[PDB]
Amino acid sequence: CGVGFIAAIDGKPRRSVVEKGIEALKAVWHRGAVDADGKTGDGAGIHVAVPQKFFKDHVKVIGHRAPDNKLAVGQVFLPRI
Amino acid sequence: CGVGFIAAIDGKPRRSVVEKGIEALKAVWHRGAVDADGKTGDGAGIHVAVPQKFFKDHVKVIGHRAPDNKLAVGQVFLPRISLDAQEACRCIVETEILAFGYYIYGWRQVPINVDIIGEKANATRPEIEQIIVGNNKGVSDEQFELDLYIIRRRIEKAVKGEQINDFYICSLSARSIIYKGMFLAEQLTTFYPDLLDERFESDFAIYHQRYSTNTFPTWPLAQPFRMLAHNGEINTVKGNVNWMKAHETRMEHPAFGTHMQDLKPVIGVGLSDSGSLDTVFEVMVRAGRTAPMVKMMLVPQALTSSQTTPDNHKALIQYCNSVMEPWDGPAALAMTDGRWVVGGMDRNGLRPMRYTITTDGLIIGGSETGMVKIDETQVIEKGRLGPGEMIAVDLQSGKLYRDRELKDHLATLKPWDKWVQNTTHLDELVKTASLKGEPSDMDKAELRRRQQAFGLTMEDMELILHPMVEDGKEAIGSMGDDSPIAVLSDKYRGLHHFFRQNFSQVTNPPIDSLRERRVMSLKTRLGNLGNILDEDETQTRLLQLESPVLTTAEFRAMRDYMGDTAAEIDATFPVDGGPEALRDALRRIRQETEDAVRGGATHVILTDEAMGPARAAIPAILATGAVHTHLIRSNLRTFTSLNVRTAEGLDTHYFAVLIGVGATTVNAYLAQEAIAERHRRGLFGSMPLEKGMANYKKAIDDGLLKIMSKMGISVISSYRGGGNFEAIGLSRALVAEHFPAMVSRISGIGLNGIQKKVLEQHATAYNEEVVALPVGGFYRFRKSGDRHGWEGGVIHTLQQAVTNDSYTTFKKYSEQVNKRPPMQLRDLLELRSTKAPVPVDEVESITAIRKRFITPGMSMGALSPEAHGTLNVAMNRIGAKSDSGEGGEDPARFRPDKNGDNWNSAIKQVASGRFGVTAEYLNQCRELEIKVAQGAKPGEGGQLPGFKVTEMIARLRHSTPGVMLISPPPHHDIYSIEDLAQLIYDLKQINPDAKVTVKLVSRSGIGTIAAGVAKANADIILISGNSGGTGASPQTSIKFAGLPWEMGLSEVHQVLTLNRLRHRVRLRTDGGLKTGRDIVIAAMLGAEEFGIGTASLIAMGCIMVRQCHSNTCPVGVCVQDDKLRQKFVGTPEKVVNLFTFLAEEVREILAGLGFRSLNEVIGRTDLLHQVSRGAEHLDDLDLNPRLAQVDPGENARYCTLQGRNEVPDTLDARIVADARPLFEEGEKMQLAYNARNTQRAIGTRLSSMVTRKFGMFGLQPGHITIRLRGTAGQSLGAFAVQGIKLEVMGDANDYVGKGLSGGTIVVRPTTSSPLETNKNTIIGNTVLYGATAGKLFAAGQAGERFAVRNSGATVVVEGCGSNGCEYMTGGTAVILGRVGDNFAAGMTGGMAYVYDLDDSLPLYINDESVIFQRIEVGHYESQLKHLIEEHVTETQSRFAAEILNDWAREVTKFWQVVPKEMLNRLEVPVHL
Ligand SMILES: Cc1cc2nc3c(=O)[nH]c(=O)nc-3n(C[C@H](O)[C@H](O)[C@H](O)COP(=O)(O)O)c2cc1C
Ligand code: F3S
Repeated sequence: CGVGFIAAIDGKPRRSVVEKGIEALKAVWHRGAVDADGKTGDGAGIHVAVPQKFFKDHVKVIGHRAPDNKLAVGQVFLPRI
Repeated sequence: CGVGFIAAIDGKPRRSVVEKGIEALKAVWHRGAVDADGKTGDGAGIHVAVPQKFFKDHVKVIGHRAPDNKLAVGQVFLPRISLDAQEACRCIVETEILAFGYYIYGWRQVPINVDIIGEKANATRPEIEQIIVGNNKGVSDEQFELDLYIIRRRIEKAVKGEQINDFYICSLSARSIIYKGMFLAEQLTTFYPDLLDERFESDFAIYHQRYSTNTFPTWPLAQPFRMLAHNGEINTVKGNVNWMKAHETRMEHPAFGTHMQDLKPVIGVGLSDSGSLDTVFEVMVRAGRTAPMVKMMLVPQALTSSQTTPDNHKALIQYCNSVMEPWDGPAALAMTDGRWVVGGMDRNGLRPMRYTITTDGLIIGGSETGMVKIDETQVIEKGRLGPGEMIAVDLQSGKLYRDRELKDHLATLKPWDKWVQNTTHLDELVKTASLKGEPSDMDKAELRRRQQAFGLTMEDMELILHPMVEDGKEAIGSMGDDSPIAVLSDKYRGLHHFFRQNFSQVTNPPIDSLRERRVMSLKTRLGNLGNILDEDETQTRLLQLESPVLTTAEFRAMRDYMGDTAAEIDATFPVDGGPEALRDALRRIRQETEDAVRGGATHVILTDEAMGPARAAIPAILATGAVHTHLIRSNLRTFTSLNVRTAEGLDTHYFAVLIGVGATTVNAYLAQEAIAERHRRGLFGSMPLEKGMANYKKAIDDGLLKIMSKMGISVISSYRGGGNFEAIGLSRALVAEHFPAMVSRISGIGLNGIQKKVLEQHATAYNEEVVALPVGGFYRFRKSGDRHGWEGGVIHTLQQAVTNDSYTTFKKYSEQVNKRPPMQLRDLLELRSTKAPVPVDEVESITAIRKRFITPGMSMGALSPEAHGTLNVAMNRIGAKSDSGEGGEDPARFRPDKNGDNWNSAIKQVASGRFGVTAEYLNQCRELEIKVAQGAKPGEGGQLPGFKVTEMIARLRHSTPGVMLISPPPHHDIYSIEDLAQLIYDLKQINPDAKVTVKLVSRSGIGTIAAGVAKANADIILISGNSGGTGASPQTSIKFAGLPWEMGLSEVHQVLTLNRLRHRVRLRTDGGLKTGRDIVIAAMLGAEEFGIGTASLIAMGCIMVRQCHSNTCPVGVCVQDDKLRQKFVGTPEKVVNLFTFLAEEVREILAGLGFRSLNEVIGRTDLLHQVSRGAEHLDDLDLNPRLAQVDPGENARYCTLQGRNEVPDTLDARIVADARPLFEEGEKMQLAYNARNTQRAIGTRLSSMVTRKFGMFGLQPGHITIRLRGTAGQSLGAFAVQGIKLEVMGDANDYVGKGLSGGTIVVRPTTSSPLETNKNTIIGNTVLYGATAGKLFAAGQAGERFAVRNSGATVVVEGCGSNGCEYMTGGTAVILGRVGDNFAAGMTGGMAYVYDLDDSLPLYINDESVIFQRIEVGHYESQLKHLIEEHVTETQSRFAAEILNDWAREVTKFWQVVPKEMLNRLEVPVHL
């Protein structure tokens, strides 16, 4: 178990932010619940800023025209059965 | 699968009832689906009476005082994971029960045993408990039950309000209890040991087991429900739910009271068809009616216009049909009110139900007639249940009512005769309306400008409109649809092209509208809706129409009858409205209609006659959909009607969609105007305008009936407003906002695209000077019309590449065919991998890929014998498999020629007509095939013109030369999934080496059907598309039926991989495959084998003439005459080179991607992307639904098993182990055994052994004889050959003598039975289905559809049922008893003799294609005499012996039925 955050003071979006976030997540296993099957966790999550360039390049590859303002994305969990 | 009931006639409880119920459940395991686990089931249930002494002793043990009145017990399913939701549920139940004043005695945990349930069904097992509630207020029993029902409903609502999952109430009543679960049928008394008690005694019991189509068990979905038990499926649930939502807003009864407000949403969410039907049944029963009356009102009889029914029953049926919409579909029901116990059937009678009366006052009914053992010296009468029949038991009075007595007892409560007279008709009003007020026909210029505004070309009036008025039947096409889809088109396609129709796969049978037409009604009622819980005369005072479509005069007359109570609404929007004019117009009209219906108006007419050069017309479909949905959501549709005036209706598919959307009547005036304008120019000849209009209306009605019958709906009232279509190319939001219940897997255009299209067409039509209608290309290729898949240059270069044998021009062909703009859904996909390319020489060889291509089946009636033989030789040369299609095949081609070329076929088909199936035809193949529906005409049987059946095809199909042959749409063998499993078992028993293939048609929901068929031990699935070829079929079924094969392929693959079943079956596709790119894409979607079809026809000489139905094809591919067959130039080398180049190309593609085998690509959907057509079309097609990638887990993505799926062995195994001298020395054998209903297909493997050893006619009759004592199973003696003689003592279940091929079957009661042989049923339904030779002598009455599709068999029975001797072709049938309605329907050959003593044949026979007369020739007397003598000798009957005794006076009681086409072909004429 554990909570943490990383912030750039000036306001640079940069890769080292996500680098250090993932590195921090990779160093918490000692507090978590040690389990037998080795695969079932108890819940984990990360929260970051939306990479406009990624989704804009994706939409371009689809064939649309990338807008100028900020694009929005939503993540959904739908039924599976 | 199976439902049944047991009842004590006098009504005294006894343990034997529950004991026999358990015993009956213990003997149904053979119909269900076995599993490798051995513990996993799909649902079982029993329903009995409350053992008052048991719970009273329980209460005594606890320490309380035993009450006097009857106690109440409720059974509940609570959640099991959390321990807090249980407390909330208990608190809710206790605060709701104590709110009425009853006293709670306590809870009880039911003792169970979880050791026998499987692993998957144990993950969702709820916590089962019981609550004991007593009655202290001294209130009567009926008020007690009413209060319990109200309490249960309010509990359900309150628990729903808090969003608690896994909560159910199996039953809450002081009369009955229900034990149901997700275990095996035989393990019921082990899971619930309570039933093993000596104190559970009752006077009635119901038992049920089901057959699920998936592998996800939900405990609250097991049957029986509260006060119902259903077997089958209901076809009309999407329409009945909406009409329930409309009937809810006016129903109320003084019995409930204020609590009525707590009962409004009668049908909740998360129920099956039977669940909703049960809820409606219960809410209607609790209001005062009885079980027989509710059964009559929900699933009524077929109101036949015959004199075989008294008029009281007719008034009753009229009332019940007028008050409520029927719930059609295959349904065998066993329901039970608190007092009555009823068992009944549906309208058509598709499922079987047989009962038995014992001397102990015990009635036992079920699906099979041998489930409960009963000494034959203790029965009184055996019977059956026909269509619409019912049998009831009154427990309070202790009486038993059969059909007629119950009808006469029910027709005495209310005087319906004086009530039905309140109705009025329209024909009388049209007659009294004198011919005045004829309005002037519009101008020719006006007519042309109005027709151009909708895009009507001239071929739409020269090709598809001329036949309707000239003859009365639609046109006929002879090739598949190779035109682009509506959204991908660039011309003006009407909105009605986006909607594809529906049909019924193995889950439901289609209905034959040509022969079984007596059960189809097109009545319409205006002013019909009302309170469904009242009894008065105001419920039958209304206006009645005989058809939904109307002419101009009838519409005007109806308008004058309506008067000032009707309100007309414009349906036009300004051309100068702007970018959002259509949405504003829709809102305007949907508000005006709501404001008008509130102001007293009872009739809404949606007109658009104001269309001019300044106002564009709203597409009628959109308008009526919006209005109907807005009236439904506003609780107003129950008050008014909805009449539509359109200026587009020309075809039969328009009115179908308009009625399915919700319109009541539809008026098309532009069509009549164009008809009059074409008649006044002298084009129809000497026929008046009135006769042309009558023929046009008749054609429209027949087309509507045909479109309605592809699904199984027989009444228009339940089909209206159900949304029985699928939208392709329309946005999800639009169809979810405007249309009741339709699915659109891929989004499409919104309202802006539609507005652009309509404005463009309106401007083109009204802003320019039009001189004539364009030629237009939609059914034939034109340079100005639409584009086609098969153009001229493409066929030319393909024939060149195939003939000259050079790969370069084949590459040019592929380039030219994949350079065109997008036309199909597989054009928007883009192949993109991530690896490094590899050389082309190292991928798998061509033979290893050519061995994966198959040619589909093409009947010998459609194709010419030369082309079929050429294909069969060409496909057997490289190692691939061919297909013979329906219509049989030449037996002489069963051997290789001297040249080494084998004309045989590797895949034989089993169609619905069974035109050439025998015991030798099914032993000459490596893989069988079950054709459920064809890719071109889904939900219909193949056609063949009357001149295409030459003498060769006549002797090959065992048919009459020069008669049109139309196979029945259903199979009469596949009425449900367990029937399909039985048929697969039979096919796997008759051929011990072959595999069984099921062919399906792409549509929505095919995933569940494919998951269900995989459990039926099939191993090859074939998903066809909507663009497949055909021989002869209507144009509407070609253009407006089916879906692209991508949907079906992707959906079936995903569903199979989701249920851990993909590793058991193979997948195969066809339809529109031309190149190697399509093959790579299809293999990437999940297929493993591929079909080509029409391309091979082009490699042999086809030039896309589309005139195969006319027998005048120029090249000589699909012909039957000689002088054009001589022009044939086909060559097998052409097909070989085509397949070779096709494999070369896919090798090139695989090399370019980076893989080395097709096995590395199957299922890898992640290698596909969607590319847009640009930023100028603005079509929002989203293909992610077909790009979803489910992960298999451990198992592979394809079939990883060798050989077919094996099946258990029946009795025949022992026979093969005993009759060894028969095969080793060839001597006579006489065997005796005991038969049971758990042993299917007795005498089938032995038939295969005999056929392989000696042949079909190699042995003298009676060489090996077998004697069975006891009720035999299903499909007794199927596909028996000459030399085998089975003799049953007892009775047979069903499908007896199916596909007989020379054997001999004899069924008779046991020697010590006290039964009149000619008054009891002894065999089931579908006897001698598709037989070709043999004999059969029964000593009882047959079931329904007796002697269907007979070709050469001889049968003598002492009775028959409904629809008997249907579509017979040859043989002789003697019937010593009564027959049912519609006898001898569609008979085109043979002869029949009926022994009529009540002089009632002229009322039951179907005098359309046959003639019935008296015997007048001694030659035809000797035949009957010898047949009856042989019957007496074989079965030792006493009735037939009596008839043979008094022959002189009994010869004068026989009617002879002879077909009409066989009056001048017999050798001895029937006349003098
Ligand atoms: C001339 C012709 C006759 C056909 N006859 C039958 C038939 O008798 N039974 C059947 O199930 N399908 C029949 N079909 C349909 C094919 O089995 C297959 O579904 C179709 O040819 C696939 O279309 P495609 O060539 O465009 O891939 C026939 C097709 C054609 C063109
Ligand atoms: S389209 Fe048909 S009619 Fe002959 S030329 Fe081709 S097979």
